[PDB]
Amino acid sequence: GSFVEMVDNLRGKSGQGYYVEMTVGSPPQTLNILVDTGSSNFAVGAAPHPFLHRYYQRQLSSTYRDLRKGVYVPYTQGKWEGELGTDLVSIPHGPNVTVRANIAAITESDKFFINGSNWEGILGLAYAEIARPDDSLEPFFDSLVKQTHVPNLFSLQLCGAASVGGSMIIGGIDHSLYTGSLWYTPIRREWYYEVIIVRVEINGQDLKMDCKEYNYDKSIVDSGTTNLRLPKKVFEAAVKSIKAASSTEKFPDGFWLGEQLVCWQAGTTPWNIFPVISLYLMGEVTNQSFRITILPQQYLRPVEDVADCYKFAISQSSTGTVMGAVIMEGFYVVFDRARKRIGFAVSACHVHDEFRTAAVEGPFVTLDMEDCGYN
Ligand SMILES: CC#C[C@@]1(c2cc(NC(=O)c3ccc(C#N)cn3)ccc2F)CCOC(N)=N1
Repeated sequence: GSFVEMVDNLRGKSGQGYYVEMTVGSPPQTLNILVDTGSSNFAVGAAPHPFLHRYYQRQLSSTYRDLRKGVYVPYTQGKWEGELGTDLVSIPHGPNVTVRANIAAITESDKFFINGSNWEGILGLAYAEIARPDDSLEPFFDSLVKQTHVPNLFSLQLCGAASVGGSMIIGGIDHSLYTGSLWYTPIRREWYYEVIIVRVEINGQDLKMDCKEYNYDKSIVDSGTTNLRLPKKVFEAAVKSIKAASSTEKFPDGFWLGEQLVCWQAGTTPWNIFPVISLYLMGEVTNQSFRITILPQQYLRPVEDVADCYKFAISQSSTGTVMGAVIMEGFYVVFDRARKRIGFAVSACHVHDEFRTAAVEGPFVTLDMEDCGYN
């Protein structure tokens, strides 16, 4: 109910993600680690990459154990490769416990770390299924729950903007971080945090799409992604409707594609011309759904580094819907692993104005929600 030690344990810069402090090895080596619900490895920088403030030094730890196994993780942009081991892991502003966890010691990477950022590793909070190299590599949170009496649950309050903050409550919920009620959507399958979107509204106007399109080929909740990413077909329909609703002002085609910024004189941004975005999610009960609603304050991201400018952070995807920071910053989100469900509630810290607020509302009646999931 109240975990005062863990409130405000997240830091970050706008655009660079949310990180928590962790210690690895004996004696403890302090590192800043990206909180990532879209991956399942605990992967830390372990060599002196010039971009990194700090890195894991295995030679300094008496509790380090080599698994004698390498891992190689490519993607379209670049890669990371590491050496698998285990060591003792602790979270200073988390539960008072010490865990033997898997660590991928990153020894070479490309386009992985961010130049100028204050984190040097990633905490993959998703499930074993998508761990590299395979599901035999037990994820951190699985190790934490197996080795301690920490409840099988964590919650995230990501507070948007140059210095963002928030809370990762590990093993529970802090009721001060949200208003109103939590509403829960089932975790469809334990790999990513997969969920089912059953309906999409732009300013109350239904997009009227076959709800299967909203989840093609999956919908996930991902704190390790900035944007609200929408399947191509859905993105297309959504921007068409956002354009119509905001047609009072015109903007270049590049703005809606994230290829270009738009700027207003300081303090004059016309939030009111931009529509709210509502996602209905599958509820706990047969034929029952609920709705989450975000403002332009979530999807128009301030860009400080130019030479009041904003980027459109709803973008097209071929990996399905990703509910990134654009969604999560509106809400306190409860990753209730024990009950295979994810809870949403209005965040006590979300950015809004005097006219509109982020919202979690229900119940609604939605039929054939099971047909919305992709096979
Ligand atoms: C292993 C791993 C991983 C990644 C991954 C994520 C990131 N995140 C970020 O830089 C980031 C995160 C949040 C916000 C925000 N707000 C801004 N920036 C960087 C490198 C990665 F390889 C792969 C792509 O997707 C996810 N989920 N995890």
